[PDB]
Amino acid sequence: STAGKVIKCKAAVLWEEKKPFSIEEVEVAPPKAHEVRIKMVATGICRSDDHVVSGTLVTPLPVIAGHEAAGIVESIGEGVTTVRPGDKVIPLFTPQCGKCRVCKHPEGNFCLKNDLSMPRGTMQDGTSRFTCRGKPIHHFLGTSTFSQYTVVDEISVAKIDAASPLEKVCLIGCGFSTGYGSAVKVAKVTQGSTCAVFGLGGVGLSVIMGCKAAGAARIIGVDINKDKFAKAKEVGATECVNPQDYKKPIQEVLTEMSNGGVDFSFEVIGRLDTMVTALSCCQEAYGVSVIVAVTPDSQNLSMNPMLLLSGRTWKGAIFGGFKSKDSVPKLVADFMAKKFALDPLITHVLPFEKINEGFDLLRSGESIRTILTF
Amino acid sequence: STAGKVIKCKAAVLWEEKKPFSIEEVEVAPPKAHEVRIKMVATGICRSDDHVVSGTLVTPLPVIAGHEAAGIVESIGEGVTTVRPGDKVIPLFTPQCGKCRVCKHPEGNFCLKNDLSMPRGTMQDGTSRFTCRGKPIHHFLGTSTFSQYTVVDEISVAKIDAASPLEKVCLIGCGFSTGYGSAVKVAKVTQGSTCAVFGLGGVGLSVIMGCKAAGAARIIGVDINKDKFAKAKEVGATECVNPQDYKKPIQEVLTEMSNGGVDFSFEVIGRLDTMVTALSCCQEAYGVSVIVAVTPDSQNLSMNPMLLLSGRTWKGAIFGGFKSKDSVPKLVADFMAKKFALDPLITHVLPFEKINEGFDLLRSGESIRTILTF
Ligand SMILES: [Zn+2]
Ligand SMILES: [Zn+2]
Ligand SMILES: [Zn+2]
Ligand SMILES: [Zn+2]
Repeated sequence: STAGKVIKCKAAVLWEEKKPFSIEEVEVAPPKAHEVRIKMVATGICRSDDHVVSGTLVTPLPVIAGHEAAGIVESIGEGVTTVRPGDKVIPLFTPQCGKCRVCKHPEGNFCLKNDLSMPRGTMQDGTSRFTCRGKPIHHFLGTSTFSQYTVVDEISVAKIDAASPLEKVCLIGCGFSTGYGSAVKVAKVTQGSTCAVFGLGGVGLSVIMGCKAAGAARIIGVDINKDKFAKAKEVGATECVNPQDYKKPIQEVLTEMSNGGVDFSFEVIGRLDTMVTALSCCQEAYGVSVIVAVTPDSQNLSMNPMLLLSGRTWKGAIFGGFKSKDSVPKLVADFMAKKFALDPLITHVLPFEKINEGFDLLRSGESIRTILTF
Repeated sequence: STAGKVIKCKAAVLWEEKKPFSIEEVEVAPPKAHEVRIKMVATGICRSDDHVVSGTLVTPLPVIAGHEAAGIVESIGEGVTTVRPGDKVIPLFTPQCGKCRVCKHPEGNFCLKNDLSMPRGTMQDGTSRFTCRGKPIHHFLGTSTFSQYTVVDEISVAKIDAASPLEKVCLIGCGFSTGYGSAVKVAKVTQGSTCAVFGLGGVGLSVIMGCKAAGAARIIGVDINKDKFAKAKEVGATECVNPQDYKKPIQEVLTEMSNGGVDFSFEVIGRLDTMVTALSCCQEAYGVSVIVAVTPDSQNLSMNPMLLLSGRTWKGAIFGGFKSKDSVPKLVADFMAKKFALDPLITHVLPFEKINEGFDLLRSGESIRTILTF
């Protein structure tokens, strides 16, 4: 009744930069070969989506943003073997084609088929499945979750547990996995270790959860906003420090606190100065610092290579270093097995149509995570 | 006949900055508890020693420099158990006390007992064993190899094969191990991988040897001086590239050559701009770049954290990441077992008294490595 034909539905369309999202009636074309049309159930509002709005993250416009979500497959194109109609799925903004050098590399996850490096805003075949009043609308990171229905390439979708709560597990689409993975996959936090987390937002909390799951003895939360501390401690933080409370530089305070420097530090703010501070606070001989965020309007940080010569390791990653398709299902399984809680991260839930309001909450910073429901 | 009493000998003393080395008659006091007096046999002239001269590497003056050497133990102080009189040894500028957090850490080697971070220019007990005309002379990195005899703390000396050629294995004291280790221990080069080595001096060649021993399929030597290419190829380089031959930036050339970016890159020059270039040329998703050198007159490099967010790893190390005392003996064993050749690195051999001449060769750059013999 719906398969093989165009679907008329609503979607949040961004027509121009620095403009509010426009709830428009759009036409979502049927999935071609190796494609998957998905009926959205829930989608999170991530800072990256906002970067598209402010023109910070350059991608073709008009566009249907959104990359953190979960839904139900309504139909599949010819050749699709990984998912079936009715399956609960999560779109992967970072694809896993499984064929490129990166997918075949044991340490890589940034699939060369990504639309992040040089954004085209289309399906893998160079075209779009979206039209508004006969006018073509671009895709976003092969996901475009700000729509009641979306069409994604098979390499950009993962089948998850059929009994999982999509209003919660949608965070696995970006926020949670990014933070959690930075701790568990990128840094590879060891038991009894001391960790320092800069920035206690949603991703920051997820990093803490990862350090906790990894068995870190100490997890020091760092944030200039004291209101973020309670949640941080609730999710795993042993201590919380505010740089504004001190007269001496924060890396100095952290070095003293950890008697020589922390084992693992994470920068989850995307600020040039704290990235350097995060690196500097980890132990000089074996300290590991992970870059979990950087603003799209790329500016250069200033740093002394001496910090690295002593023995430190500096590394970053997208999607917490997780090979998307392989990891997402297992992360949902862990959530289903009660291995971790996602509720502490959800601070607001609004119906999809109030998308602009959800962004006001994001921009104001009073929201850890707003989830849009369909 | 010599043990327990002061030894009168010659040493190259640096009285002031930017001054030539002064061959002076000095008094080397007998080794106290857990100390070792060594009769020097050979010592290399490393750029770091020159940094002491130009005041770049700040350490107390007057001083007896030199940290890359090999010799014979003439006597030991009470409590010494690792070496005995007559033993062939190599002083360790990077100590291995085996007790501090770093020594006990599986990834650390920069022993907290080092005199590099905050130079005191003395023995571990805060005093000196050197006097020239009744005037106290400082030590250097717990080694001071520019003397016919030196006294070092037990944690700063390693016993090596009694049949090894000290005129050659002395390179294990710094140069060779630093380069070799950066490839074999820090970067952990894998078989069939593609490597890029910036700077083809002694340490640069040693990195190549490490990549070769690690089974790298491609080892691209990079240097603006073509005269360094032959030796590079001789030791393992598959290709040699000169940045002055090209119109486009070098990281671009290297990215194209390696079809997407190299697996491992090493900066062995100590230049802020090439460090960034070296990082940028390794693959974005799983590339590893190693900082093998940085000038003591620390200046900040400028870099975009985006290079790291994609998945790259940036790391540096001292003494090639080798836990000094444990590694040195095994490296000599490997040399003795013919696992690698040290001769290609030795370009000049001069008697100890012509030390200043050896530095002229170093400063002019016409020398890969000058070895001083006693
Ligand atoms: Zn996101
Ligand atoms: Zn791929
Ligand atoms: Zn040296
Ligand atoms: Zn130690």
